[PDB]
Amino acid sequence: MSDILQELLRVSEKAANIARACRQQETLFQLDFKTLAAVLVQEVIKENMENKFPGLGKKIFGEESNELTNDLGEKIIMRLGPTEEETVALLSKVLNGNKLASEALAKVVHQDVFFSDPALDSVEINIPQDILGIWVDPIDSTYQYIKGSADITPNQGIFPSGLQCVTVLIGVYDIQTGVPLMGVINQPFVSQDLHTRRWKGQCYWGLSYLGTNIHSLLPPSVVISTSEKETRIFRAAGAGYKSLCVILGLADIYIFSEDTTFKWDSCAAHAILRAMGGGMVDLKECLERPQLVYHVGNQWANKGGLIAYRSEKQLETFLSRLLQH
Ligand SMILES: [Ca+2]
Repeated sequence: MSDILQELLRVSEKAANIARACRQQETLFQLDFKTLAAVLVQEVIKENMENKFPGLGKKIFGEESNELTNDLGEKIIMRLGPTEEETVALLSKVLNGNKLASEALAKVVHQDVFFSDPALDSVEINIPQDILGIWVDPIDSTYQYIKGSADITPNQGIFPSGLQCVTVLIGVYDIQTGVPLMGVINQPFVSQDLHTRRWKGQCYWGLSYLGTNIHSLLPPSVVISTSEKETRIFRAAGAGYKSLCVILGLADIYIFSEDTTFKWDSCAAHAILRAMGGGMVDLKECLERPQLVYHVGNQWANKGGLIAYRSEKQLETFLSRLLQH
């Protein structure tokens, strides 16, 4: 519901703060660190949501595990808190006693965010907690996150690479039907002040529940986004980011032809697209003549690719203009 969604927004901003901290703090910027940061972000989301809505933590699924393997081969279960000191102890057990980085990470983890949307605050929508499942993609496009290019110029507003392609994705779906219900996308690196080097981000949200469709305020023949490895048309890194390009209208269609996207790549974006009248369809099923669902597996890959669209009319146009070859 709207309350769950507001909490999801706040903790998406917390995840954005962690992702920014690991790149703007010298000690963390020195530092498998991508896997640690991803597992950390996902566990932060899960624990915050379970603490605010008890019983929800068991329904939060994600790309990452909650176990890590340190340098010695010990498998460490990632449980944080309740105090900052225990988180420091856990992290130092993962980081070979690196006390500076452990303390910095635990500082960003336990720091709390008060980041609200006044549009969402007036909305009073209630959804039974028992029907909700959650797919988290804690840091999408980890390659662009590690590369760290701050200086890329967009083509027609579409960044082909750069920190702008990194998203945090939180998607809520109906457990019984598989339909996506709510979505949060957090872009942690949208604009960088050249003089202070500090990054500002942007959040986007959407909700489609029993015929009610709301979404965040959007800023003001066919354009198509595809991935880098994919084998008018623009290349862009990031699954969440290309979906966002469709959401914002910078591209009308996003196609992915391989089987290497997953429910956590696409759930949140699908929910926002649904709240605007669009969706995501199975590509292969379209090409032999069907929305994506998120309760049943295969294992959690979107087999047969996907098409993401904001307008059904543009989808029909593109669909049968190409199946004519
Ligand atoms: Ca991913």
